[PDB]
Amino acid sequence: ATTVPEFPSKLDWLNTAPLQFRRDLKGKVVILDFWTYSSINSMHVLPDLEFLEKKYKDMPFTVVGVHSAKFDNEKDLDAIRNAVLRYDISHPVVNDGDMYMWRELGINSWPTFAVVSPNGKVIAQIAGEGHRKDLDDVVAAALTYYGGKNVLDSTPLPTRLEKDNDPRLATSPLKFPGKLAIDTLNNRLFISDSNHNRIIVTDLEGNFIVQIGSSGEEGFQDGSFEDAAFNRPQGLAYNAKKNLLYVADTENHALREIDFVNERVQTLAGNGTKGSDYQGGRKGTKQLLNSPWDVCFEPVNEKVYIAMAGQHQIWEYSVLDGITRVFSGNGYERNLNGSTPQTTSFAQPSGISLGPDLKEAYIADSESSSIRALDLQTGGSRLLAGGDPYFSENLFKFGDNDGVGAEVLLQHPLGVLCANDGQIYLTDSYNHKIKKLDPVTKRVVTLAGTGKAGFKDGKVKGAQLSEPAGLAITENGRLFVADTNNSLIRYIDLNKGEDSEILTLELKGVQPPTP
Ligand SMILES: [Cl-]
Ligand SMILES: [Cl-]
Ligand code: NA
Ligand code: NA
Ligand code: NA
Ligand code: NA
Ligand code: NA
Repeated sequence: ATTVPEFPSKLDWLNTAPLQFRRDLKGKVVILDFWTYSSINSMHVLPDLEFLEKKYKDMPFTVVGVHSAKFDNEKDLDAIRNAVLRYDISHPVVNDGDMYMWRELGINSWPTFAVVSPNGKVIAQIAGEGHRKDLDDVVAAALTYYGGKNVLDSTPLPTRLEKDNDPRLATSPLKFPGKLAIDTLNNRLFISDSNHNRIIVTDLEGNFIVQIGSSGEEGFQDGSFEDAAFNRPQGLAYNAKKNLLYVADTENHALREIDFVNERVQTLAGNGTKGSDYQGGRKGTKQLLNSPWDVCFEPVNEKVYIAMAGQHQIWEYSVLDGITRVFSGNGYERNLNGSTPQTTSFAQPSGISLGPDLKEAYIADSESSSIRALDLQTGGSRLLAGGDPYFSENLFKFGDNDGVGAEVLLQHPLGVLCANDGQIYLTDSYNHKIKKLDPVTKRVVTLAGTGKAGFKDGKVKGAQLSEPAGLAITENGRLFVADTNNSLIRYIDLNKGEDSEILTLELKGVQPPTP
């Protein structure tokens, strides 16, 4: 039986004083969760771990999220810490950024659970999602067994939650805003205040108008604007014709309709449960979704296109008949461009935007680190920038680099926008940059930020962003950014070109959710 290795010293910890197997975990049943915060499957099992953490609240048991990074941005401890906050992780987390623990145990995928005994022997090793009951069973067995031997110690752990270390988390008006939308005719900005579980509506200068989902708790409720609840929502799309806001309500696996004419919120598809349905076609909320991350609206045929980050697909909600179908993507996580939906594949797509023609849709394909164009007529896709165009299986061709074709390198882009002039704006998220893509030339240029996570409101080329993920634009040319880990809405007036500077949009009247 494998004896788990000790954690190396000068491995940083979050949510806790540094732990080790010989001093603090001796006498505990431990689940090692090998994860990385860019993995939607890693995200998919956090609620499994929350289940076990609550079930075994006052038993000698602990989850340790061994964060083994995929992307290079993910080795920075402050990146993981923002993820730990965004994801509501409260168990111990250690940044094993060079995968020492990963390799020593033989971990192959994300996520992968290693269950360790009070003595330090590895008694089970499970990979993949959908193993809540399997883990529930091992931990039960281990507990009632090693408790029979009387080798368990229920001394507390040196718990120091990161969310209890920051005064401003409660204070800031916005908590990790991710996605944006705009109503230029009536001059309104739509903010996905993700980790406040609400939707904030202001004016293009920054002035509060109305708040949808007022209690700020995580929940899943339809009804009035004060009674509604979301769960860390992400993408938004605005229906000018009917004065509606569509919400990709990611952690409820649902599509919500914010109805401003009637001041109510109603659910269009999904039901709070992560589906595993790859064809779809059912009506309204009979149809399950899976981590809808971005949503955009096509007003001619009245179609809502959903970037289904959970299943690597683009889906299509139809306003006329309330049906949600797969639109493109066969289900495998690949950077596979093909003529037909079934011969096409995405990699955790998280951003979707319609071109001015209304005939293509550009996709932030975060896990292949590429921008792609989905053909609305054929359900097929083409590669614009990034990715490994010779290997669809390759999901590790990332970096930071401007240019054309193979010269381009990105890193987990989350956000994409198509201006009415038909140029493409993206947030290279792990590079903390805004970048511009031209669809014809396929040339990508850095437009803002230095590549270094932080905050600074300077002249764009030396200014700073922290993991930006959302975009919206005016015809005047002001480009709003959702600067996520800075919990700020920036903006760039694009007219000024090489003279231009990124600013912060000060919000007037926007207060955090009552506690
Ligand atoms: Cl989340
Ligand atoms: Cl069926
Ligand atoms: Na959106
Ligand atoms: Na429902
Ligand atoms: Na599959
Ligand atoms: Na298919
Ligand atoms: Na089609």
